[PDB]
Amino acid sequence: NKYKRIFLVVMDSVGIGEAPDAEQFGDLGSDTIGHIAEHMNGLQMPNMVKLGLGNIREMKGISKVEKPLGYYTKMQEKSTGKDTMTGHWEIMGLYIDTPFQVFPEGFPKELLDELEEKTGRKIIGNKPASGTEILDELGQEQMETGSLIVYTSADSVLQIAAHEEVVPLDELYKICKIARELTLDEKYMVGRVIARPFVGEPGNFTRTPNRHDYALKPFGRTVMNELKDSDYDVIAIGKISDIYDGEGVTESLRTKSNMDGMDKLVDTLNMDFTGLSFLNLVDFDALFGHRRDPQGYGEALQEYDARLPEVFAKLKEDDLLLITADHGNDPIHPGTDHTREYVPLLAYSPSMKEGGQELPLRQTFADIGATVAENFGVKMPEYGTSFLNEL
Ligand SMILES: [Mn+2]
Ligand SMILES: [Mn+2]
Ligand SMILES: [Mn+2]
Repeated sequence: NKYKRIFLVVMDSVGIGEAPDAEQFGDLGSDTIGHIAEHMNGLQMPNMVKLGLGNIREMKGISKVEKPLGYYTKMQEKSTGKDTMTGHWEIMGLYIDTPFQVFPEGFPKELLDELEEKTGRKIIGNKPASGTEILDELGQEQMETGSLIVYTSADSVLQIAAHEEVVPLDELYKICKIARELTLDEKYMVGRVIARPFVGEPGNFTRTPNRHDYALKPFGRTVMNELKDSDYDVIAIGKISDIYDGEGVTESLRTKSNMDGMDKLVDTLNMDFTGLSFLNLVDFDALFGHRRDPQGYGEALQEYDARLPEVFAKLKEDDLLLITADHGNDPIHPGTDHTREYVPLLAYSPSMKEGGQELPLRQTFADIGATVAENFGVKMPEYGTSFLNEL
């Protein structure tokens, strides 16, 4: 193996400017890092700069350097959708024709009608909402009527809330499995069905730890599957395991924040493994992009950058570090949805003694999977062109 360990970091939703097909998605003008850099009056990201972020594209506070630490370029998304599953599935060697849907106006009547017909229960709510808002609004009616609170977020999810003392857990889970079958339909294609059980009384409702998720498996066997099948380590950090429904994962580390995510990356740097360490830093997307909060997003980016020098210090000669994103989510953009953007790509190993150079633009996110697969000598994915030999 050219590299004994590869650390792949997805900075979730950290896009680097509208893609060539951005207009199809109503994403003209979108620019995640660039708009944040403008809002911050110059983003402070000196370590990403040293890696060559500005060499990809110069933005306010983010300048090109003469001798970047590693190689740099950006990636274009080939799959139809701009959702998380699509992006991560593509990263790991797939092509996804059928996009996952989001529901800012609630779910179609046809879907809810069939869910009622199959469960024998009424559905109330049907809108984007946080767990707190929806329970305070409809938790009491739920208790009194035995109906299901169906809701969504800004992402591709269908959430079903029911009081544990009115609707038994096992019944909620069966109901969610029914919902999961019905949403395997391109008209209503949801990334994840989530059981949201809760307890308490009006004005004092709390969601319980008895949450269960029903995800779809990736539409094909991934590079992670092949690594795992060839006895390599695949260490998933944060929401990575969930995103792939555990496929190809040998170990999973749960995280609570971006800083916690970097702590777990550091933990894996301290592990004697051979294979892939795969982190998702989700806060950018969940807390800032979807909430159209450029200030929070800017701060989170700076907090993330400040953690990087410790990572640089722990990388060995036969380690490779990959930093990318899975789509854009421009916090100065209409609506609550993601943005169709190029993603940055930085590829760094301390073995790169004279620094890096520009890579050709990656025409699919699967170039990452392909590079990973070639490095470890496993079956190459159907999609993607490895840049391993360029490094
Ligand atoms: Mn848009
Ligand atoms: Mn994402
Ligand atoms: Mn999202």
